[PDB]
Amino acid sequence: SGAIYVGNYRVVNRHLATHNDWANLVWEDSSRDLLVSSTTAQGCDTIARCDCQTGVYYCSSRRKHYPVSFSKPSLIFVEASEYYPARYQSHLMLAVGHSEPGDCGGILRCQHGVVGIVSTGGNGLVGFADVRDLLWLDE
Ligand SMILES: C[C@H](C(=O)N1CCC[C@H](C(N)=O)C1)c1cccs1
Ligand SMILES: [Zn+2]
Repeated sequence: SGAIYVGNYRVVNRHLATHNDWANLVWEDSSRDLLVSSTTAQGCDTIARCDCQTGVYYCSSRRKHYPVSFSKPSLIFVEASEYYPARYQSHLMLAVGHSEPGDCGGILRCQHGVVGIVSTGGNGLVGFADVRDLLWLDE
C-alpha cells in the first residue's frame, strides 16, 4: 500500500490500482507497473528531477526508513506473479535492502524529492518504479 500525491495526480502501482483509480485514469504502463489517476484535492509531493543514486525508502514490513544506494532506471527481468506473467519491467531501480509483499507503494526519496515507489522485492533486494522522467506530473 502507498501512493504519491502531486497536483491533481495519484501515482500508484498498477497491480494495486482500485476501481476509482481506473475510473479516473490519466495514464497506465503495465511494463512499468505504474498507474496515474486524477484527484479532486491538490497534492504537495515534490517529484525529484535528478540522476541521484542514493536515497531513503519506506519499509512498512519493518516500520522503518532505510538509506539505500540504487541503480539507474533500466529493463530488469521480474518473475511471474498473479498480476503479471514473467517479463522485463522497464524504468526499474534495484537496491540491497528488505522488501516483502505488502511493501509496494513505499516512497523512495532523495534530497530533491520523490524518486519512485517500491514495486518489486525478494532475495535481499528491493526494486523501485522510477517517476523522475514523468515531467507532465508537474504541470
Ligand atoms: C515478490 C514480490 C514481487 O516482486 N512482485 C509481486 C508484485 C508485483 C511485482 C511486479 N512489479 O511485477 C513483482 C514482492 C516482494 C516484495 C515486494 S513485492
Ligand atoms: Zn535527487
